[PDB]
Amino acid sequence: SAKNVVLDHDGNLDDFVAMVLLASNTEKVRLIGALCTDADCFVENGFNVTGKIMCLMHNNMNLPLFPIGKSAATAVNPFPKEWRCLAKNMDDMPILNIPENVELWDKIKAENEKYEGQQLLADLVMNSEEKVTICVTGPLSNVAWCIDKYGEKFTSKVEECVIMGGAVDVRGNVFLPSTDGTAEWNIYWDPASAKTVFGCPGLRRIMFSLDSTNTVPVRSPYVQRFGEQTNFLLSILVGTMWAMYYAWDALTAAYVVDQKVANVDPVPIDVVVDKQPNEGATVRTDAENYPLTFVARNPEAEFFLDMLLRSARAC
Amino acid sequence: GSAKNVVLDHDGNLDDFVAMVLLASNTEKVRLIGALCTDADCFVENGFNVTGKIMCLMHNNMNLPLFPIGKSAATAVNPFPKEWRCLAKNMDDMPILNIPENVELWDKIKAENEKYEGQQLLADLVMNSEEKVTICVTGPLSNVAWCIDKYGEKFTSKVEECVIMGGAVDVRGNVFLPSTDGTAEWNIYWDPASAKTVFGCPGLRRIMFSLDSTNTVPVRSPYVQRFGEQTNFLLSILVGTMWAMYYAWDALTAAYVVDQKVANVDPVPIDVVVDKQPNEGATVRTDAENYPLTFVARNPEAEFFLDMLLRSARAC
Ligand SMILES: [Ca+2]
Ligand SMILES: [Ca+2]
Repeated sequence: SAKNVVLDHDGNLDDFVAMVLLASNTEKVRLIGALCTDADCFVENGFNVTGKIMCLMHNNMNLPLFPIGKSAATAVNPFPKEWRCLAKNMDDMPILNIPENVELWDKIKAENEKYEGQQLLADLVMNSEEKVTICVTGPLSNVAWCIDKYGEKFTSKVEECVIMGGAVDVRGNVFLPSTDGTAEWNIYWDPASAKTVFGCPGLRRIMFSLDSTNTVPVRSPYVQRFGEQTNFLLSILVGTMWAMYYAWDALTAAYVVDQKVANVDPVPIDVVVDKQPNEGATVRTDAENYPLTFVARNPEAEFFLDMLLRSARAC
Repeated sequence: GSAKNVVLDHDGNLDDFVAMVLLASNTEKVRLIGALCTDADCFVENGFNVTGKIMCLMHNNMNLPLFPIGKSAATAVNPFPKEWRCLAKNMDDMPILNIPENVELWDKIKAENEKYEGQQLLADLVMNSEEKVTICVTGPLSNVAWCIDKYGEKFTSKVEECVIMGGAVDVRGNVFLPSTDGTAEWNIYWDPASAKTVFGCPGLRRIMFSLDSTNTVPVRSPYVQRFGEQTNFLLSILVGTMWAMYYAWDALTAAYVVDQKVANVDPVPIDVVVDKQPNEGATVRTDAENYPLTFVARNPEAEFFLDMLLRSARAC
């Protein structure tokens, strides 16, 4: 029996590949909602692309429709302008603008525009009958808001949080004049929210930090293999997105589909929030009784790559 | 009517490929006899590959004869922004251009094409054609200049006309760098000396699509989204994907080659600034006695062009 999942993303190409993985694997995942954050994307574009992908899938593989909410979360440290656009251009991609699918999105657009992402995440998790897995592929601002505002009443309903973020025993990817390169972008965007999430007791966390995502880079030959599947809408979609980096978010969602993707190691993780060169770094803390986070280790690359090619044949 | 011979001289960016689709899809009007790719607004290797992948996709899905494709040895005077040149690399990996049967065909004819020298190929195609040849230039003018320098009148006498995307005459240019004044356009700026040779060549008919005309036909989301109405056509998936990720510069230029109804033209004597000054690469009017005229496009038929492109993208 599939398990409930909510995708908490920030609308970049990798977030959409993660969405396709979650959505296409209906035997393992029941996608009950998604929210988009104005981090590594312009939220209005991320919102529309999420909607267009969902409708395309609903009309071609019977994927049940779900609510989509734009989060009000604001950045502590903004992503570079040169990223963010991507979702914008994807909104104009032909495969996401087939009339039957756009017509459906335009019909349900208005009601989805009434949702605010943070509240939607809280509600989906707290009103679900069974527990909910949250796949976070953007900053941790929304899960943090839910923890801060609902506490145990929210966390008790979470199966686990599978998070793309951080860098534990490897360097990060935030290279600015004022940083030391040890922090990763999703955490650096909002360190305090990340700290709240990683230090929260009673919350199970699976963390795909750069330690693991670095081992599965996006290479041209593999991407070109989607050309073997152009009769499938999702292969045209995924291939196009990766043809435009590592499989950061996709690996995270792959684990939600099947934990065989990677084994984990328990690590107590704190986040640096002071304005230091390593602001945003996820570090091992020595604090007594500090909650553990299960950090992904040695991901199964071949298994993941095959999973994505297969998932892209759902329709 | 009979189709006319055309050679596409391009530099591998997104609009160069839309231009390619327009030319290749209109077989009743255009006989595309060859193409060359320059290392300007693309890394030539990638531009060459994408040109081949598109040609093979079309040949395996419609009546369109294969043609030679060559890599130009032209070198930049002023290179394009690194960020813009990588698009051919991205296109090289797009799924619609990597269907096995099409990649297989490209792999089979690759050896013959990778041995051509682009500049000599342009000269040979033009000069050895029975009828005159129209050159559609959507990248810098380095290759036409090379041909004029090497063969002079033996080359120009065989050119029906050169339809060029480039320049800015009475409007601002688009080269905005700390060292420039903004009056130059990129294709000319990439190699000003070659452009000067071309625009000052006596005995060469030139049609110029400068920013003065291209600025009037911007690429807009609603229109680009219309390619979503035609996803059963490979070229619509292709064109829509490229315009989705600005004006139809190169595409307008190629559309005119398909049908001159796209625009009327004004005779203007065009010279080019070659000196290393803030306006390097600017295309300027010259009052020099006996200077040759260039026919500068005006008031392009936007709707006609937009419809032509949508229809052409249904060729396959
Ligand atoms: Ca992301
Ligand atoms: Ca060009």
